[PDB]
Amino acid sequence: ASKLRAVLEKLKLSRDDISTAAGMVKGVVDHLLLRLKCDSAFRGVGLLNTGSYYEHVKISAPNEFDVMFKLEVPRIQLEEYSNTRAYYFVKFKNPLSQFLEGEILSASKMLSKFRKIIKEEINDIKDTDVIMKRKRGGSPAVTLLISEKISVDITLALESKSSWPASTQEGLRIQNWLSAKVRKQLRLKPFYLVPKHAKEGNGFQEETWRLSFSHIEKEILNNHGKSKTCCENKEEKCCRKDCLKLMKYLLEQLKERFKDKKHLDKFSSYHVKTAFFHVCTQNPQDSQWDRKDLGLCFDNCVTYFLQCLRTEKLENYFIPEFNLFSSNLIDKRSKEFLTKQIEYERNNEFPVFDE
Ligand SMILES: Cc1oncc1/C(O)=C(\C#N)C(=O)Nc1ncc(S(C)(=O)=O)c(-c2cccc(F)c2)n1
Ligand SMILES: Nc1ncnc2c1ncn2[C@@H]1O[C@H](COP(=O)(O)OP(=O)(O)OP(=O)(O)O)[C@@H](O)[C@H]1O
Ligand SMILES: [Mg+2]
Ligand SMILES: [Mg+2]
Ligand SMILES: [Zn+2]
Repeated sequence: ASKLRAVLEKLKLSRDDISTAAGMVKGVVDHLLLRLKCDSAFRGVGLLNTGSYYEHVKISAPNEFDVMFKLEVPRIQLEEYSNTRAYYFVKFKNPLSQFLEGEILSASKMLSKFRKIIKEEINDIKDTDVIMKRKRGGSPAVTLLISEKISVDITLALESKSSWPASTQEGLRIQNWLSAKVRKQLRLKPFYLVPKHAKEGNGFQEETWRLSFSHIEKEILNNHGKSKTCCENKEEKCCRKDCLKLMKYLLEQLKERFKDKKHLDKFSSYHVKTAFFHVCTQNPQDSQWDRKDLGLCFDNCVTYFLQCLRTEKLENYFIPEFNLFSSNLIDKRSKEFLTKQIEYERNNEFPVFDE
């Protein structure tokens, strides 16, 4: 109650920091898109603004932005990699011919050239401080740092206007919440492939791409009620986004405190975002998200997330047979360790939230 409202107040973004950040990001991004379009392989590239900033669920500071540089590949032919449900080979039924490795459009080759053109172009921005960060972790994105403060993740994304792959057939269970008619409209939209590679033993299948529905996630978060006027009037202010912000802060704070020995490195904000969409499906009515039930609604989010950890099950919201919490990705010790830390916080009314 009083305690969670105080935390939400602290996580609010300053209008002044938003104004300055948005100006700086949009200028660097609009420039790189202009420049990339001069390469014959990237002529049709377009921008999509995605992730927590554009979903209005970014917490603490506007210091991390996400953008997709999307490219329509017509006549695209997909082959699921090794029953992974989320990872695919891309084949054709000319423009990208330089990135072919046999019949296969190589994600690694396309990503290397994308990164190379961006790296060359930022070095000829003279008006503004822009560096590229080192290639770190499993991200499909190239990461920039603007004026030593603002991180920008830019992912290449192939756009397919074809029907979503079969692995999404039982995904996006929004019928009871956002309606069947909305599920149908959303599935008529394109889907994206980003250069995140399937695991292969010690290594990776450097050719493979992964499905992305970041654009659908944004549409859902910014149009998130059963009521079309959800959060447009002081009588319909739900706590859905407040719950997701508090879950993000719970995870960020535990990861910071356990930095000494880094037990929580496999966990990411996308784990709490996925878990949150599942609680939305379970609790489809706006009356299950009344501002006056914030503490209960937060508890619903914490308890589902604890069940996900204990059961080692957290389905991708779009691809049900893709388990983000399988032992292939996160070891059992790491899940039991996060379970123990979140139980403690739940049992002591979230001391990690004091200061
Ligand atoms: C940029 C951008 O714009 N739209 C989407 C988009 C975007 O990042 C993705 C898309 N589509 C995407 O898939 N990112 C992603 N995927 C896997 C992973 S991990 C934890 O490695 O498995 C990560 C990731 C890696 C390190 C830190 C971190 F915080 C996240 N990031
Ligand atoms: N493992 C993943 N699988 C699928 N999509 C992912 C994955 N990780 C990130 N994404 C997509 O990329 C977007 C940007 O990811 P990022 O890590 O920046 O998180 P975010 O949602 O922006 O939240 P924050 O940046 O505040 O932690 C996500 O919102 C999601 O659409
Ligand atoms: Mg982000
Ligand atoms: Mg990011
Ligand atoms: Zn609302």
